[PDB]
Amino acid sequence: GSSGSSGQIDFQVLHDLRQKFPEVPEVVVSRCMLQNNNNLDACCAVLSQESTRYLYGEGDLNFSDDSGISGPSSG
Repeated sequence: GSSGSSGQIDFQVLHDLRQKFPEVPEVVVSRCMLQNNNNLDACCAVLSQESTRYLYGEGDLNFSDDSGISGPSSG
């Protein structure tokens, strides 16, 4: 039961995340923010649980289908 109205991605909020989750693909992150009406923690969390889903694999019972692979590997 969405009450508020969907806004526009919040970079400032993303950046903050980008730092916490730099490895994670922004494109993916966004899809998260756009879902959390652009949030920091609310995202960080989802990102924390999501990451693992994209990393070690598996996590939570939340459904999320989206293609995106990024292997930068620092060095």
